[PDB]
Amino acid sequence: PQITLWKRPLVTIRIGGQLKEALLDTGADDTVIEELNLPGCWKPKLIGGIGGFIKVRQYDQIPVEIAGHKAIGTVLVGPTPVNIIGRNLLTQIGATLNFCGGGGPQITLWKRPLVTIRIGGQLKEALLDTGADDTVIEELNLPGCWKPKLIGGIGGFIKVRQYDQIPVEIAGHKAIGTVLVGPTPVNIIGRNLLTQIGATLNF
Ligand SMILES: CCCC[C@@H](CN[C@@H](CCCC)C(=O)N[C@@H](CCC(N)=O)C(=O)N[C@@H](CCCNC(N)=[NH2+])C(N)=O)NC(=O)[C@@H](NC(=O)[C@@H](NC(C)=O)[C@@H](C)O)[C@@H](C)CC
Repeated sequence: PQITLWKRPLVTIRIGGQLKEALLDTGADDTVIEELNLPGCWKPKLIGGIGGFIKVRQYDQIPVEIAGHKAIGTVLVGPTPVNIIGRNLLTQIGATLNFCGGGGPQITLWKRPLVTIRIGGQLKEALLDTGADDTVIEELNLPGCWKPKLIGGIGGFIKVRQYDQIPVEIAGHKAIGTVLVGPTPVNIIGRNLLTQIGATLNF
């Protein structure tokens, strides 16, 4: 299918014999599912997100059916806020990111989808994150008026400054919209701007 990003890219998955809902997340290295029992041996691991680090159980070689496409790989189980399918399984089902419906660059997901953006007259690297509702940029002295906001994800919440109607060029594509500034480890381009550049998931 081709999936646009006007809404969250939520799909049904089958895992351990049971159906769950999960978000197709290009900003996630790994697949993370809410606490559940899985048949297997597991081992403890720690993973991080926008809000810090959490402890998870790592299960290897778990079969997962994702909107009808088969994958067999690593699944992490823990207190994630949202079930997410990350790049480790997206690559298995042949998922790519495509601009302008496939007329623009195609980005594979073997590595993190990092691209060059321009914002406030600065060039920066940013992650294309289909699991992010909003765009979050590293501490930057952006001029303008703003309002406080808290945003969350794996690990909890951070406080950010919300600026509206900020122009942002993404791999040469112009966009304009809301940008959140705060202490993120990685600059993230979220759906609010991805939709403006015609980005789709395809598999
Ligand atoms: C769980 C909530 C949904 C998915 C998540 C994916 N975001 C990426 C951002 C990148 C880090 C800042 C992420 O956490 N990725 C993790 C997922 C966990 C994982 N293991 O894959 C990751 O790749 N972590 C790497 C660390 C990043 C660096 N890795 C690297 N360079 N190889 C890791 N291995 O631990 N989205 C979010 O965190 C966003 N949250 C949201 O969109 C919504 N919030 C919630 C609570 O649902 C919205 C209502 O605010 C943030 C950015 C605000 C817009």
